[PDB]
Amino acid sequence: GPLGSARRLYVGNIPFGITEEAMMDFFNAQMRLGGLTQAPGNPVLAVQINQDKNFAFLEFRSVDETTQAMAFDGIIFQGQSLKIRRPHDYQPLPGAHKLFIGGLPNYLNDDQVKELLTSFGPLKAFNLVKDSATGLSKGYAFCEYVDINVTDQAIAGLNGMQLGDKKLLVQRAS
Amino acid sequence: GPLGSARRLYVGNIPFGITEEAMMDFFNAQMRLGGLTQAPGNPVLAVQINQDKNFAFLEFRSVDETTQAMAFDGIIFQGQSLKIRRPHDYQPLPGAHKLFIGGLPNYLNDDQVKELLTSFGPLKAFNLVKDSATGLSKGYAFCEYVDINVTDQAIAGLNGMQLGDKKLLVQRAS
Repeated sequence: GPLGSARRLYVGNIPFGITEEAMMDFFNAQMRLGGLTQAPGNPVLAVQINQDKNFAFLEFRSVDETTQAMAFDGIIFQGQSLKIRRPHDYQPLPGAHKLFIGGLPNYLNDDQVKELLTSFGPLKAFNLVKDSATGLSKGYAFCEYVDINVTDQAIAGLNGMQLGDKKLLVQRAS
Repeated sequence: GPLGSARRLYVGNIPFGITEEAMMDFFNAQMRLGGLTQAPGNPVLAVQINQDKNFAFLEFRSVDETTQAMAFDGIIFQGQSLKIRRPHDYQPLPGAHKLFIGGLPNYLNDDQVKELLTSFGPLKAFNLVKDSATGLSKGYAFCEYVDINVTDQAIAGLNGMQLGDKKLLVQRAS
């Protein structure tokens, strides 16, 4: 990062003995049949396989086609459900998935509020808004998860839900 | 892995006094004549004959050409009809007996984990998963036994075993 790894994807649980050629042919055919290709020709340019640990990396011709291909997570290939993920070194830009948390009791401190949020997964940023003159909470906070796929799980699990006599609001910041 | 048996065929009812070179020439010529080859050259790499019991094994260069040679069941060699079959340890579904081993103590290394496994018999494949950055065990492994009939003995013996502070999970990887 910040701009590395934008045209590669991790593929796990690949079928044993599968060749780089056959995997490339499979993925290129699915892109066409599923309507995910954005131009004539093949979106996947190359495949690299680690046979010992049963995983591959796909290399795409474009940034947007790499993003679209994530919709194939779970697809069954020769009896195996494939695990499709971003590369470890891929990171979205800072603040891309920032969340606003509203309707918190104002007597709770930072760590007590962080407890509710980290139950869904680790955070890479957090701030509980306070009155700087007195140090007292204003009842709302901002955060961002390390895994951006947890963002929607947190929204689903906490938005519109009861917390005391208050209802929580959890939504994307803006 | 288990694809060694996917490149061999059993041949019964062989005529008296036949040599390994003569049988190798016969099968290469049949494959070329039928158009059952997928590249230039000779598909049969080697032949082993048991004289006392009138059978041989053929070893092939590829998985698909081996499957093609199955069509020669009943073929006539030196006046006699040959019986062509798969080896008794052929695996129709490859990877079916690969095991996942989870819940390992994180300080155990490759040879230590293998010693736990090889009490049930010799292995044909093994790997312990480690973090690439630190070289440190992630606490799970995969393996395959040389004799596939030992697989369920190992699961029954190891699965749920208390191993120091942790409980082992041993199951087919799928």
